[PDB]
Amino acid sequence: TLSILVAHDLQRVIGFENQLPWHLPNDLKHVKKLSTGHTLVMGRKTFESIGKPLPNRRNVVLTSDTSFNVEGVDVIHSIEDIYQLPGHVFIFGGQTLFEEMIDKVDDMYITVIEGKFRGDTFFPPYTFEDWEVASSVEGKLDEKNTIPHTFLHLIRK
Ligand SMILES: NC(=O)C1=CN([C@@H]2O[C@H](COP(=O)(O)OP(=O)(O)OC[C@H]3O[C@@H](n4cnc5c(N)ncnc54)[C@H](OP(=O)(O)O)[C@@H]3O)[C@@H](O)[C@H]2O)C=CC1
Ligand SMILES: COc1cc(Cc2cnc(N)nc2N)cc(OC)c1OC
Repeated sequence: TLSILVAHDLQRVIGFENQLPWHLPNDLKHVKKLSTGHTLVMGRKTFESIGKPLPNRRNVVLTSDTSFNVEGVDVIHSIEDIYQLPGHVFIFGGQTLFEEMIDKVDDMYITVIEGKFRGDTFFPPYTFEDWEVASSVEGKLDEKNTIPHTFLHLIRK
């Protein structure tokens, strides 16, 4: 099963200067919970931002770079390769993978971050005409998690 995993704000911002625009530990716990034991496919800039492969899942990086051979990362050089990956595969970002994949995935796990951040990278527009809300769960706030957010799971109609 092929899924998107993304956090985006009220205007679909995902990213600023190759980093997440917000500090939201609870989103990152959500990401850990969902993707542990599965596979992640991310483009090269997302990989560099994170800087290491994430533990306890297959990390797959998409890059035209044929010298890319990183310890604990599988490399693919085409979108077409994503389909040969076994198991539950999460399209992990960033902008350019989302744009390529949004029409192809079974479902999306979206954290809607309920604020308006400066961004330089966006998730593509989508409509609920196309996507059934399987679930919608308000994120709990505390002093360390102070931005309202909602976890959506959307299934393509
Ligand atoms: N909020 C969220 O949920 C998430 C946010 N982000 C954010 O997104 C931003 C980065 O996004 P973006 O700039 O689009 O970059 P990406 O992370 O998507 O990666 C860009 C690169 O991916 C590689 N790539 C993508 N498509 C292909 C292809 N078909 N063939 C070969 N290589 C390909 C290329 O690498 P090369 O040039 O090396 O060939 C390309 O330059 C960051 O700010 C980051 O913080 C990222 C993930 C999630
Ligand atoms: C695990 O830490 C990171 C995760 C992500 C991707 C990501 C983050 N949040 C959500 N909801 N979905 C995603 N695909 C992107 C990151 O930086 C660009 C990360 O470093 C902080």
